[PDB]
Amino acid sequence: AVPPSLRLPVIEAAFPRQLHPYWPKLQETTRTWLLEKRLMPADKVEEYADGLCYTDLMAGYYLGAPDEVLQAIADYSAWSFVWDDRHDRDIVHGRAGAWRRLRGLLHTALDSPGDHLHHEDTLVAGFADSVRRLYAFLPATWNARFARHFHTVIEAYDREFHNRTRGIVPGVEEYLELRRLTSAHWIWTDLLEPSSGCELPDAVRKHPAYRRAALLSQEFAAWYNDLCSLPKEIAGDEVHNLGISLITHHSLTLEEAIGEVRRRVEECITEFLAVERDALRFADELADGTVRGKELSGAVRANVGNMRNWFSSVYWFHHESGRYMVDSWDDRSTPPYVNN
Ligand SMILES: CC[N+](CC)(CC)Cc1ccccc1
Ligand SMILES: [Mg+2]
Ligand SMILES: [Mg+2]
Ligand SMILES: [Mg+2]
Repeated sequence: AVPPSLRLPVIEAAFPRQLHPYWPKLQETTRTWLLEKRLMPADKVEEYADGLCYTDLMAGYYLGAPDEVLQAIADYSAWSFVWDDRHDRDIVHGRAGAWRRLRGLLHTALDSPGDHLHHEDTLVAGFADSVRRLYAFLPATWNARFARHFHTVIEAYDREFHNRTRGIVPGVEEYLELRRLTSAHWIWTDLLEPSSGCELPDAVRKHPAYRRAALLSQEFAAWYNDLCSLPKEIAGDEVHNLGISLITHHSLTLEEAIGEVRRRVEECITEFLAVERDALRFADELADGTVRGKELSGAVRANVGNMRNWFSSVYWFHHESGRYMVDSWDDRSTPPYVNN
């Protein structure tokens, strides 16, 4: 029963959830990976990992992915949550040097992951293992695009480190631009391609309908995270959230800000419904009778179908995951699943 302020009747009615058939094995295999890579302590893995629903989030998204592709995506996604937690803890504890060194290591590992599989920082080693596996599915040109995108993500996290240590809340437009990077919009968009087995040509993935559908799926995911994660973030002195920027820069009340974020999220849905018609028409057009055309058509159709699945997977994840259940914590500023 979704809280009334967070409920989206259009998602519930018109975006039925899907779940990949590999999910049961995925749940246990990513938990074992978090344990074996020492990304969380064993007692915290046992108590909290399944309840965090990280594998459920990806298995509701990349439908049709080969099992090995889904496994690498799920491990990387769980890694990305643990990295968000490390970044938060380094900010809270004023560990500017530790963050700077981790930032530099991630840039280097991203370009040479095999070299870093046994690094002394288990967070770097776990990153490198997941990225090396993601780099084994498609040509080097896709790997280079993933790396270009993630270098940009790392730098967006560095900007957040400086904003939070200096007390700065970004302006609304500044925030919206930063949030496309901190939520990793273009990484999730890149990962559609190994999931459907095809690196798309620039001419296809930059088609305006593919681009706009991809963008709106990610804006929904990030802004719905902002809507649902606002309480945990206020409690933890996090400043990065569309609602916080609106309160600060536009002088809205909390209630006014939550309503404006919710309206922005609802508009993403109905803008997506419009452009989805065009992106599926484009998938139809690619099927021109040729073998290549059929391949590209099926890949675009699968990817646009997963851009739609992201809406329902992200919506339910925020009500199922222990990650956001701040009311259940003894110390609302310190989630129990982080290493403090
Ligand atoms: C910290 C996790 N994330 C990606 C999973 C940062 C890249 C933001 C996010 C959280 C939840 C749903 C959508 C995005
Ligand atoms: Mg966070
Ligand atoms: Mg973050
Ligand atoms: Mg958030």
